[PDB]
Amino acid sequence: ICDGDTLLLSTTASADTFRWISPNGIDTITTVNSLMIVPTNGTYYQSGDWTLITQVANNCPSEPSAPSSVV
Amino acid sequence: ICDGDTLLLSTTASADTFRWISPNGIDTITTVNSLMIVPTNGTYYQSGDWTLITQVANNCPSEPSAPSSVV
Repeated sequence: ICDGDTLLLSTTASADTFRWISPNGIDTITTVNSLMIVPTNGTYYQSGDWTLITQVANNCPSEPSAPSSVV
Repeated sequence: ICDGDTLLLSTTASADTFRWISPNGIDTITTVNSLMIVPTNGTYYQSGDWTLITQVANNCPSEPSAPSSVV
């Protein structure tokens, strides 16, 4: 990703509480299978290994996804 | 596979419910030991590691096949 390119993290899962976990340790939560990270966002527009934990119509988290590398 | 080349995934198994699993996490089901993926199919015409789970005259899935890499 170049410095001016929006970072889009996404999944194949249908779920609630899709919690995207940043390489810095920042846990951000959405309702859709996508997280849009704006290039000016200094805490999420990072590069490294990202993971995802989700829930489906319940309060039980998914097994975390294998981390994936963002460049 | 070049961009204009049809992707054909196939097996040696005789089975029912041959479920082909895409690298994106998309589970598609056929009745024959073959899956034809058209070059314009943006969700299945991917490259990566694919696996297969099958059933034989029953409701019990096979042990998943070793993933194979599509280029």
